[PDB]
Amino acid sequence: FDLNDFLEQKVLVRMEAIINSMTMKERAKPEIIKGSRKRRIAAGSGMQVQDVNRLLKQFDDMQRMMKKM
RNA sequence: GGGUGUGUUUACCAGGUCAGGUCCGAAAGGAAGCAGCCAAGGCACGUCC
Repeated sequence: FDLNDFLEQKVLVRMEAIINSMTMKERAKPEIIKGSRKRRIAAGSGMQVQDVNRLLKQFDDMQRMMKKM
């Protein structure tokens, strides 16, 4: 379960714009998304890292449930 | 090394465009700009000087 899927599924159109600023590699291996990328992704989707760093948290809570059942 | 062809590769660090999103503006409208793509470069191979 990568970001690509997590995308399928107001505050929504912004949680998407934040993914639309990533690269295919990222949308697959979110881990590699450390500091510098996090940055690029914020400013690209017009956000604050807190936003990007936020979504990643969501993909995680989400990843977990998924990689559980 | 140069021209050119092909395959492969390349998050951002003043190339072009820029979905999406952001910015400024009461508005009309401006502004920067990620991903993509194009371009460019890297690695090879073919070919020409």
